[PDB]
Amino acid sequence: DDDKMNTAIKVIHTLKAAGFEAYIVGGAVRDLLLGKTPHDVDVASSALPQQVKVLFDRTVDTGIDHGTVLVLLDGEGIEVTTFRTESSYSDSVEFVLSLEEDLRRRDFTINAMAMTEDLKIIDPFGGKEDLKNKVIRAVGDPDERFEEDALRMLRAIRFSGQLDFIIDMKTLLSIRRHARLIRFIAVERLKSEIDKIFVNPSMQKSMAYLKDSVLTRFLPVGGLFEVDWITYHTDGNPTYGWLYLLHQQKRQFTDIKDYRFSNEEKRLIEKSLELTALNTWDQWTFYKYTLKQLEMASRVTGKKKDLAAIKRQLPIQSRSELAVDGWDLIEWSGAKSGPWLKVWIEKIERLIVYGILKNDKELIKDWFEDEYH
Repeated sequence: DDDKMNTAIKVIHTLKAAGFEAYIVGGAVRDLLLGKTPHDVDVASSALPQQVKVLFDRTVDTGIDHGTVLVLLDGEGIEVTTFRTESSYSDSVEFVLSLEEDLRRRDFTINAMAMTEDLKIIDPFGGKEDLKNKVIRAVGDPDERFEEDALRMLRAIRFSGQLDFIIDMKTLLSIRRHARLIRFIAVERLKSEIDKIFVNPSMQKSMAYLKDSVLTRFLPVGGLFEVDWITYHTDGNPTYGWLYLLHQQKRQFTDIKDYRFSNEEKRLIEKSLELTALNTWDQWTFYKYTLKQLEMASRVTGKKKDLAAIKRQLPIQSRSELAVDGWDLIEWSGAKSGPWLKVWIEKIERLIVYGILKNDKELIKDWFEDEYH
């Protein structure tokens, strides 16, 4: 935020005092020229990774093989990457000696700018003009950029909504010709880009481009993204886009399971879908489902109830508060432990959640001894 750019300027100054070239590069330059505050600030340098580690007290060496060292300084983290090009196999990183060799194989012209310590902008590919005209355009030959990393095709879509830009005609036609190549991309990278689209502004533009680019033809279950997105308003959670997608089509979670959801995200989607299929919600509904599930289900169905208050006013919040357990029932019934205990604990739990039976051991005992015997 208010400290990342300053810290990167310090990093650059330190790299240059050791005789290396260093520049701000990529998204930070784009954001600076748009008048936004960069979320990430990357530095490109002639220094190799181990030479960066010599110059800074605290570094994180995860991306070393790819040329990247994270520098920890003044409470920020600045990625320092040696000049490099990378290529993706259908199943490779090459360090280079000049900045321009690095820049000419980046994805889009607005991401292929560098800025010096003295605020001079190095813009070999017209990023400044494309930024002013709000155009996402591939650097150089779009066919080549997309053959290098087919995920860039979907990233163009994501950028169009993130920035409210159009996609350059030649670039878009190239995506259409190469959309088949999306099949080689790990579904985790695909899901990460789609999650961004779902929470970004102008997502209806992004979704139209997704279909227009032919990507929906070849994405995993890609045709499912061609719903009417007019009613969609993000709540800041990408999961709500996937739920909105399924709800519009009356489809179930299994239809999108190729994207490898976490067990938590899968549960939120399924339990929310179950809620949208329930005709009436009562105290049991608010007791058994989480508030996040009730809220997401209400959002896709357009309701605007005060869900938190209904849940808050139930007699109890969870099984933890129940005043009896299966061992009480074993005592009172004189029967051996078995699956029957779950049936009868739930009977008692329902009577308590509906406020019929008091949550009190002796009163539950009185009720149980009457109903069981």
